[PDB]
Amino acid sequence: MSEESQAFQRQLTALIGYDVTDVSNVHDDELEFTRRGLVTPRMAEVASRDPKLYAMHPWVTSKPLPEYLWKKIANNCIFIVIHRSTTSQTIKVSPDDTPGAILQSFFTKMAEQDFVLRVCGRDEYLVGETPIKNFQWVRHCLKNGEEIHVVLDTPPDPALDEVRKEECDRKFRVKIRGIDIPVLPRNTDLTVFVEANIQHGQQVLCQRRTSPKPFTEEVLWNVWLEFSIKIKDLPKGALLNLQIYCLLYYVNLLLIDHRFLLRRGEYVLHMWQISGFNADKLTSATNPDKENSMSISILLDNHPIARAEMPNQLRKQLEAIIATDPLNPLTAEDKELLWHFRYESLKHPKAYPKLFSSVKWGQQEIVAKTYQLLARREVWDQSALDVGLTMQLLDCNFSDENVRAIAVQKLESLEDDDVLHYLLQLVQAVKFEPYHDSALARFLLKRGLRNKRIGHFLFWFLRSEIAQSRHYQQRFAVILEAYLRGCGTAMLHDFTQQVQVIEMLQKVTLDIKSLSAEKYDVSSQVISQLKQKLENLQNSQLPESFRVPYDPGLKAGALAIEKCKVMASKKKPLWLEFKCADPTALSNETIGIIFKHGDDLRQDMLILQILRIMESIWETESLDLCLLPYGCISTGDKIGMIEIVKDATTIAKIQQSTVGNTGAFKDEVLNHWLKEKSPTEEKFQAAVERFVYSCAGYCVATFVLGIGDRHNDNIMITETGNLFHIDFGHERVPFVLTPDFLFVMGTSGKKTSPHFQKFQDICVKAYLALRHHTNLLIILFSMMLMTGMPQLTSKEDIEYIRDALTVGKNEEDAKKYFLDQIEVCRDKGWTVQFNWFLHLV
Ligand SMILES: CS(=O)(=O)N1CCN(Cc2cc3nc(-c4cccc(CO)c4)nc(N4CCOCC4)c3s2)CC1
Repeated sequence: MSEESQAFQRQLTALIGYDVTDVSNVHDDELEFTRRGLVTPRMAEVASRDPKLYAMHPWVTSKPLPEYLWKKIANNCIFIVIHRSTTSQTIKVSPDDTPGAILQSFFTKMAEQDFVLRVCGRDEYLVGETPIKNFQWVRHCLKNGEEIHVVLDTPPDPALDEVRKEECDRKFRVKIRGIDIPVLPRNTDLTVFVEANIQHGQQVLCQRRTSPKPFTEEVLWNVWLEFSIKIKDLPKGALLNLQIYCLLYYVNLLLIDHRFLLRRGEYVLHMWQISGFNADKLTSATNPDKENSMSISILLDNHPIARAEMPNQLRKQLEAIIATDPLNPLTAEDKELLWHFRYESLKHPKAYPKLFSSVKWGQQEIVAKTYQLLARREVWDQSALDVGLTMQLLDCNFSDENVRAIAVQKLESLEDDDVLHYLLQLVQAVKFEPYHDSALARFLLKRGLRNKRIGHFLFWFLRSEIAQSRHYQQRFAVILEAYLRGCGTAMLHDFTQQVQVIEMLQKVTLDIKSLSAEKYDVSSQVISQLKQKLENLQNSQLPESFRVPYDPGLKAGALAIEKCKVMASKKKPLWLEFKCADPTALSNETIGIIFKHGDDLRQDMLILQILRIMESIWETESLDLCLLPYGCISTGDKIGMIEIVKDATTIAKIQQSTVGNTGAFKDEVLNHWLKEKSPTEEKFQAAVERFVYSCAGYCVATFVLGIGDRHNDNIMITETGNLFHIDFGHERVPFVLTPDFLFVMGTSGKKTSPHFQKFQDICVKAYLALRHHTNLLIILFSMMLMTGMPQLTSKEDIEYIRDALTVGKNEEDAKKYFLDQIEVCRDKGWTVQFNWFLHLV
């Protein structure tokens, strides 16, 4: 290698937070073979990307402008405001105009074309052949009552993005030699055995057990477990899953390796413990903690895989199976039906997930017939893209690489607008891949190299997982390293700045927790220590400026130390505020960020992103629900950052006004609060209208996800009427519609009014509109639980969103379901709100 060629790698190791060159925790060479594998997909994407459009990364959509934004143009004329140091003219522009064309109506409208329209305040450009209607920044301004302010400066140089030069019919059998752990102690002595499973996509093909033996710190069986499955009948992606019961430990081993070879030889595998189903259970990884883990010891000593029309009455039996939801379990009779009529099931793309479940993967001849099936893929290829259907095929139920590859194909037709909607969940879906190198891993590599925005979020998603998941940190680390070797030095410099900042502040965050009592109030001495510490960073430590991880447009600047504080409450988070580092910004307002150790922010990332998916769904049906799904990025273990929505107060603090007698509650307070923060009555009626959409928006979304039983403390509202929930980390009421919310709507329990008629309307409008995407939400929710929670019931927890999206029902019945739910919040009123307080003391 070279001298500075190793300084590059230690730069990579610091942005990843993991050493990919390490081999202390591998029993073969898959990860290093996957570093080499991905060089090609990287150099292909890097080489065929437009340098100019990659530097400016225009954020752009092909979808139609919604109905609720075409009304904000009653005139077919939109207002842009081009700038230059001081002076700045206003240019009249029809929505169908184009970046090039609105420089033609500027220079010619005065009485050389190597200038560019950058946005005031941000690293966001309006460029490339697209209508201004079809730029996201523009749509964001039209949606807010804001006006499009734009500065005119020289394009960023592609030079700064330059990437550096790179560099048998025998049955299967396994001897369980024995297990071994340095120290086990609990209290009483029990017995112990080892269970061995040939597993393919959460489907046991075959299972044998050892005799039991007394659980000493070394148990030796020296026993062959002879299976029934033949070596030829083993499918690629099958896992030998070794588990210990007395269920205390587990570990997996791909029986067929990344090079198609059958697995052979001696293996001492270090095992994962079970904390007192999920995606950690499927991992080919081994416990890196060698000094404290249990270890199994085994031996393989066993290469491979080298007309007629239906009676109308069965067809209806088959169609009814195909109509059902992704969780409705398939009977043996259902599966045999799907499979006997493979070719008719193949005419329906929605049948695919259920059809490839009906395959017996533990038979060689039937897999080979399945590959014959996939070969004539004329209807699947021609069909319209279904994201939920595609996602279904990338979940834990499918480990066949070609089943999974036909799904990733469908994804390649997604534009960047849609990739960013599902990026986090596609990254979590890499946990379900049997092999480190996979079509999905390379799809993400490709899409983040092609677009800096996707590239940026791909970084923080991968880095989130690497930092807090031993089960998948090695794999993701190899994926991330591939990305950082191709994103170009402009972005590598950007990431280095961000990683430096957030490691400075998480230092300050955890150092502040300790000094303050476990819980009581805030020391005067602690507010002194926070100021001193941030004045000691501000000077000779902190970057002049850093990109805001959750909003990569905004470049934060120096700290506004006067407005920074420790937060009086839940695990001493840092309320930090920053100056904006761009001097063409049209505002003196600060970038607010909270830094919190304590809560599992991965869970918030996940709920917030589903919230953004529900916003885009409502886009397809001309509905806006005013949701404020703010930025939140997990950066490590029970730690991360959060976006501070400006001018927002907690609904509980609005009721603490005076006294707040450990739980006094009063109906009319919210409405009076909304009129104080309104200078006019005109802006107050604009706030109530905002509260009707926002309250309705979080009401529906929260019922669907089953996170609607919440304290007033975890629900906020802006000075301008926009309600929103916060903090999604882990008698009943389906959602929060307290009597105070209804008094804004002009209704005090068991009555109706014009504003409440609007709310009821908007709710069912939103509830029916989400049900048109039932399969999407069921499958995202199911995946959310598997990759983003503790241990869960792979039937029972998911079954909520079935009953909540009232599956199998007609539209009328559904409207009734949700309207009953409103009348449960109006029957109980303050009962459940009051109930928080009572438990405590
Ligand atoms: C005395 S005090 O210190 O001045 N004071 C007391 C009252 N609080 C209330 C708040 C609590 C809270 N919690 C989270 C949070 C917590 C965990 C996870 C998540 C992520 O989903 C968000 N996020 C918040 N946001 C700030 C506004 O923008 C939205 C985010 C808030 S605001 C302000 C601080």
